[PDB]
Amino acid sequence: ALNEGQIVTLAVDEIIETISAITPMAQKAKKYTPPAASMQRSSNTIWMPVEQE
Amino acid sequence: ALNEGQIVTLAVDEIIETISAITPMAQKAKKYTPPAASMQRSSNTIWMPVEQE
Repeated sequence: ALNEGQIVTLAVDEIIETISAITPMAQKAKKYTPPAASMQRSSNTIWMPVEQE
Repeated sequence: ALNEGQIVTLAVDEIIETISAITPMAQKAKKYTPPAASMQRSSNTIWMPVEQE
């Protein structure tokens, strides 16, 4: 028989992909970026009017 | 009657073709071949990284 040094190999190239998550709600909801310079002086707040009745 | 020499006939090229088998699962399965030299000095074992979280 052949008795020799043993090694432990790891295959960094082959990764066992396990998880795949979808994010539809964050894609449907709209994104807005108010001007940062005005946001800083306000408390990071914008006020929007509501439709009048 | 007619006592003459007898023969035994084997239709060699006429095989009966009794079996048909199919292999779906091993066809659908992945097939991996690591480097052989590194495999020998391991216990025929490779470690594979899992996707990080």
